[PDB]
Amino acid sequence: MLLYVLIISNDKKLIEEARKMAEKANLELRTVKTEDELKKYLEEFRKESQNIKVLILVSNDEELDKAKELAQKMEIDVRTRKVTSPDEAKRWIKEFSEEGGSLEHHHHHH
Repeated sequence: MLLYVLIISNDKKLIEEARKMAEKANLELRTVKTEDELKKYLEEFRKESQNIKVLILVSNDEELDKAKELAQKMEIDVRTRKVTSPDEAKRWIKEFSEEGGSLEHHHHHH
């Protein structure tokens, strides 16, 4: 199973602490810069949509809604969460990683 993380924030350190968790878990994290970027990664995720799960961390409620709107229309499974503090995002990446995509989480690191 493929596991991707999309981060939307203006704080460069929040991006680092988010990456730190992803790197420890060996998850594929992408930095979202615009509505086009968010869309762009989703259009790419349409490739391996067979076995993919995406986690999205947004700074604002607008970013939250816009992300899920693009995903719904293109039938992509994304987990939209809102965070202003790095520790919050660190939790979401933690829980999203520990499950290993599915209950039968087998040894996998990308």
